[PDB]
This record gives sequence, structure tokens and C-alpha cells, in this order.
Amino acid sequence: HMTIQKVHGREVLDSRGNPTVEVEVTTEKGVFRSAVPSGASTGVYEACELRDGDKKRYVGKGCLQAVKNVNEVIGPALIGRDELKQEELDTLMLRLDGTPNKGKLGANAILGCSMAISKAAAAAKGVPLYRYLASLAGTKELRLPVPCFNVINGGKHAGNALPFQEFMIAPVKATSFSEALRMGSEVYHSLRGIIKKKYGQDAVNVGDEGGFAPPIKDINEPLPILMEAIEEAGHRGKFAICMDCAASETYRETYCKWAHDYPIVSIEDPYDQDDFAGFAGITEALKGKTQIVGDDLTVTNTERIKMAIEKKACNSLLLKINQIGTISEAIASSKLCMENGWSVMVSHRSGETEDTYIADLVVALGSGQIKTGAPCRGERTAKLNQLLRIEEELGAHAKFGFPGWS
Amino acid sequence: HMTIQKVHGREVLDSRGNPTVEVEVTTEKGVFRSAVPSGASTGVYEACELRDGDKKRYVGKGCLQAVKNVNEVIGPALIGRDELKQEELDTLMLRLDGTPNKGKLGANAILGCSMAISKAAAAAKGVPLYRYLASLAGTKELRLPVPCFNVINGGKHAGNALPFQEFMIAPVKATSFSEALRMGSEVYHSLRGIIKKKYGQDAVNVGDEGGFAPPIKDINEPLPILMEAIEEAGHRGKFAICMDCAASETYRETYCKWAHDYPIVSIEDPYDQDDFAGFAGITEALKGKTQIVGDDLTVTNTERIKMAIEKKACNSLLLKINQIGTISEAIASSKLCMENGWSVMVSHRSGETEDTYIADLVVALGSGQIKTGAPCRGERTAKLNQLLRIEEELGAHAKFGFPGWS
Ligand SMILES: [Zn+2]
Ligand SMILES: [Zn+2]
Ligand SMILES: [Zn+2]
Ligand SMILES: [Zn+2]
Repeated sequence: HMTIQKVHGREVLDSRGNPTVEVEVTTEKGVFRSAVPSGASTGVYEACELRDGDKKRYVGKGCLQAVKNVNEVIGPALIGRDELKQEELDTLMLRLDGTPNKGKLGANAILGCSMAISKAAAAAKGVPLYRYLASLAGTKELRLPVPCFNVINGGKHAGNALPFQEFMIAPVKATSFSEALRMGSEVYHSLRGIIKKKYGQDAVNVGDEGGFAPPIKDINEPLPILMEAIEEAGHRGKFAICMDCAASETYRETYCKWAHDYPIVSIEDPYDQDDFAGFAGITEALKGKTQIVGDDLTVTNTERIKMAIEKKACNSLLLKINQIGTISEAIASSKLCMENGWSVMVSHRSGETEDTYIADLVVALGSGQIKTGAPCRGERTAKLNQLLRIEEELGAHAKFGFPGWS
Repeated sequence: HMTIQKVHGREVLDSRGNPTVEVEVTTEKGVFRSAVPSGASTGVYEACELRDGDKKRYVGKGCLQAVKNVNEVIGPALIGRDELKQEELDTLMLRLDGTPNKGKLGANAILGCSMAISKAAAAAKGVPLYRYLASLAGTKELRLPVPCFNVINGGKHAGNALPFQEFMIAPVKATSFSEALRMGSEVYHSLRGIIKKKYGQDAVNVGDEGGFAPPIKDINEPLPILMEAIEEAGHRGKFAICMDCAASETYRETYCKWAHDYPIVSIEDPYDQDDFAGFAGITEALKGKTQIVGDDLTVTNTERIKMAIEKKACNSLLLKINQIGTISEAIASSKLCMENGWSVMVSHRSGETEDTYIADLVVALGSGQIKTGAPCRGERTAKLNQLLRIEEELGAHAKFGFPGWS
């Protein structure tokens, strides 16, 4: 009677206006709803995102097939099953699909089911999602993440001269999540001021993740601009910088000069996705100052991660749940990486929804790191606000931040 | 035992990164959470939005006072009360405040309580929010709204030559909300194409409501551009245009020429907020072709509306819940306007959250009109997705659209 009563999928819109999959699992504890995020990326090592390719609906981007797979294949298999058995049910769905890349059912059919199950299970246990996921991960200490706010784009993400994809600011010396979020917002607002004054009113329109694409011609206005923003808002010394080079899109000393001159604590994809040797060199070169994050390198792929660990190619995992497509697998990859000395930065996609799962997930992993947007656009602020709520439930002795950056 | 157990307020961030108020009302049916939207506007006739003015937090934009008013004054008054008695509890909160403009407690303290009460009450009655609100409004027939998608800014909203604030597209000849939303997205995506080709990659960064601010120098590229977008996406003949002149920011024949040459079905604030005589003239001139929407004119103010009705100054109400600040008052203003022949267009603010109340509210009023953003940014798409869910619950015979535009 305490088991799964109904499983239903539907198409919804993501924050770019493209369809994605949302899944509701219904038990006697209520209706538990989860939506799947989406990137513009592909991705030979990513789990399969299934699109319709009907040029008459959403120019080939419909998710009716993925939704049908939920409604007619996974759903029927889940009815009457005990939602508490996460591993068992995720493994079930892996075996239902039967392919190494989730190419049959679609990772975007399976993931919504995986997430909504875990929410129904947390409710059945009488604890919030983050607590339930922490039990699943064996996490000894919960913690609120320092948020890494996307603030200047960025290569393929802007029409400007800049070769690298993202410049983030991170309130690492904040002592609480509440404080971290207000600091991030305050610097984001002075940055907007600085950009408006230099480049004009239109220059403060925002990219997909809520950050700006100012017309920077000077490939090093951006880092000084970010320091200026941090000063003006009043938080000198309280912030670090995180970069995403997405260097594949362009394909070491330069990286040393920026880290030495600025407080850069993190650089994601500094080299091409197959330049394991170059990755390894920069990881060694900046060890203990600047962490190196695998994204296009690792693609939340189990064998790519095992590779990276073995070759010491990076020391931080970017965790995109939709890239692997089950919660049991995502947690396993987080645990594995942490066991080998790595940090984990939980991540949004460019195509996000009002869903807030990654807020509870980053807390539950206790990783101290989340990349979920600028403090702007509701598909980013939904996460940041969920983190405020989690912090409030945990009370004043709740741990904040990434120990290495504090 | 079925009554209010806990009332708690907190600051959260809106989609611009500014603080606002969220309220949770807890009953034995669960925890019911509502957040308050915010405009950049003021607003001598609007209910009072209370800000801290502490220049050290969020440059004077903190909502700690409003939150304290929830926590220490309204909350204590609501504990142990029957959440089903909407009118009684909203009137209670009006009397607690005691001022005509809600200047004591703040409309942004009262409104979150008003909304969260109604949600706790809907749960107690065992119906979704839209059904419960329809009973409160005495609405005979529910309907899904045509969504009016903000697509080109717009006066104070862009650095371009354009004097008027917003150009919207409305899928009025869609036969279902699902269809309306896909059409809106499809035209938004071809529009992005058109703008990218004419004005470049940076030109498709988005404003506060998810629409674009292309550098239009030609004060009539925009309407042709919108027709081009509608054609290319494949929906010739299926769309209307809605405009917001926000003409106060600049302070008739021209309006006739645009309506005659284009399918403009709606023009909001065509004149200055006190030019009642000019409002009346344009309402008469375009009666039965183009509705005229009061926003700065009416400001969701009870006496301003009574004025407008008496002088036939407009024939459509823009309904901003946070501008009046209770649900009983908002509904009363909707009913009054409809009784005098008016339409009601339920509206977002520029500062929105992940909250989706206005989705259920527009259905519950059965007004056939909502302005809640482009199909872009999660604080807009959260509403549009909630409307997809409502439609799914209502089934295939659910009414769609505004009868006059279908
Ligand atoms: Zn990209
Ligand atoms: Zn990346
Ligand atoms: Zn404005
Ligand atoms: Zn307006």
C-alpha cells in the first residue's frame, strides 16, 4: 500500500524554451515531480538524450518518444514496486534499457524516474531529500556548497574576443550559505554597473545561465573587471575566481600566470577532451592552488572517470546527472572520485528547469561546490533559494563551503 | 486540528537577484509555500512594498522588515485559525495593517500569507488551487489563457530607438494550451534566428522577461520582424500582437494605423497614467478590434479601477497581485471589471520567482489572458509549465483562449 501507484511522463519547456521530460511518481505520500535538464552538447561519451527529430514540432527537438518510454515501458515496470529500493530500481531501469549508453529508453526517460523515485522514498522515510540522498551516499557530514556564479561569457557563448567559455565568482570566504548568496548577488549587481558604464545598456542582457556577454575586445579586461566588481560591492578578499576554458572549442604557462596574479581556485577543461597528458601536467603544476575540473574530459562517464583517476588527469569532477542518467550511478561516481582525493562540483545544464534536485544533491554529497548559474534567471535562483531553505533546516552550526578554499 | 500550525517568512532571491519575501503556512496537510513578485515601479497608487533601506545589505533592498512582520505580527495572529476562511483572513490582515496602502505591515508581508493560506485551504478541501480559487471567484467556466509572450523590448527596457516598452506575440488561433505554447516557442526560436542574422550573436541575449533587445534603429522594423518570425516558424494567420506602450515613459492615429495594418489585439498603457481623456478616446476608437489595457493607469488600485470603469478609460485590467496585496482584493477587482464588460490579463512582474500562483489564478478567473514572459527563463517557463499541468488535469474538452480573439 506504501508502494508506487502511478508513473506518468510529460513534455515541459526548459529555460531556453526547448522541450524536456518531467516525470511524476505517485505513492500514498503524494505526487513527486522531477524534470530533466539538457545541454547543447554531444557527446559520444554522454548517456543518450532522446529527441523526436520531427521537424514539424520544435524543429526536431520534441521529447514525445522519451515520454512514451516513461509512460509505456518504465512506468508499467515500476507500478507496485517499493520506492525505497533505489539501487534496485535504477538497476532495473538500466537492465530495461540494456545498452551501455541508455540509447534504447533514453537517459532523459530514465533520469526523471530515478529522481522522482528518490523523492517518493525520502517522503516515505519522513526526511527531506538531501537527508535521504546522504544516507544513499554514506556521506558522513552534510554541507552547504560555495556557489560558483557564472558571470562573464565566454568563447562560443559570446560574440566577444574571449577564447574561454566562462568566468565565475565564488564567495569562498563567506561563513554561511545565506552570506555567500547575498555577497554573490551584491557583486553581480556592481558588475552589472561596471559593464553598463563601459559598454552600455544592452551589454547587461544575459546569457543562458544569467551571466553577461559584454563586448570585451581586450582578452584581459575580464579578470580585472571581476576584481573591480568584488571591490566596489565591498568584498575585497572574500572571493575566488573559477574558470571554464572549454578549451576543446579552441583546439599551461598562461594558466600559471593567471593563477599566480589572481585568486583563481578552479579551471575546468583547460585542455582538449582527449589531451589527457596536458590535463595531467596542469593538475600537477597547480596542485594545492588551483583545482582542475573534468567536464568534456570526463563527461560524467564511468570509464572516462576511471581513466582520469588512473592518469591523474584532473582532480575535480563536474557532475551532470543527465549525462549519466541515474541517481545510483551519479552517487557512485561522486563516491569513487572523493575516495581518490577528488572534489566534486555538482552542475546545472544550459537548458535548466524550475527543478531543484541538484540543490539537495550537492548538500547530500557534502562536496562544498556547486555551479548552478548567476544569481539571475529563475531556473538558477530556484536552486540557490532551495539551498537557503536547506541551510535554514540545518540551523546555525551547519557547515559551509569547501574546506580547501575557506 | 485541521487549522494553521505554523507561519514562517524568509528572504529569497528573485529572478533579477534581488531579495523578496516567501511565506510558508504549515497545517496537518503539509507545508504551503508562496513567494511575492516585485517590479522596479513606484507607484503612489500601488500597495506598499516594504524594503529595508540598509545600504550594507543588497544596497537597501533587503526584505528583513517585511519578513519580521510576517514572523512576529501576522504569523502569531494566524496560528490556530481556519485556513478555509479566505475573506475573513485577508480582511484580518487588512485590519492588522490598518492603512489604505498596506504601508504598516507591507503588501509584500501580507500577500505571501494570503497566497499560502489559499493553498493550505485548497489542500484541506482536496482540490487543486485553481479549483479552489474558482469557487472563491464564482467563476462559472474555467479556461486555459492565451499566453502573451514578451518578445521585443522596448523604451526604458532597451538601448534601441524604440519608444514603446514591449512587443508580445499571442497564439490566439491555437486550439489548446499545449499547442499555444509550442507555437509560441517555435516563433520565439525563428525570431531569435532572424535577430541573430540581422544584428549578430550578442543581440539574442535576453531581457528580464526573456525577450530580446535588438538594436532596432528603425522604429518600424519590429512589427514586420514579428510577422516574418510568425511566417518562418509556419504559423501565418495563427498569431496576434500585444503591445505595452508604457507611454508615461514618453510623456492615437498612429495606433489606428498599426492596428489596421497588423493584427494588434491589445495595447497596454497607450497614454500617460493620468490622461484619462486620451485613454477613453482610444478605447472607443478601437472598440471590438483592439482592447486597451490599464497598467500604470489602474495599478491594480480599487479606486483607480472604479474611475476607469466610470469614465470608460479602458476595457481591460492588468492584474498584478503584489500591487493590491491580497487574494480576496485581487479577485474582487477581477469580478468587478468582468461585470462591467472588461477582460482581465493576469500579469507577472519583472522581478519574478519560481512561484507559479498566477498560473492557477488565471485559470481560476477564466480570463483567457496571461502575460507571464517569453518562453524563456525559468521564472517565466515555471508558469507556462504549470498551465500545461492544469490543462492535462482538465482533459481534452478544457476550454482554451480568449473568445474574442479566437
Ligand atoms: Zn555551449
Ligand atoms: Zn564545462
Ligand atoms: Zn520597467
Ligand atoms: Zn505595463
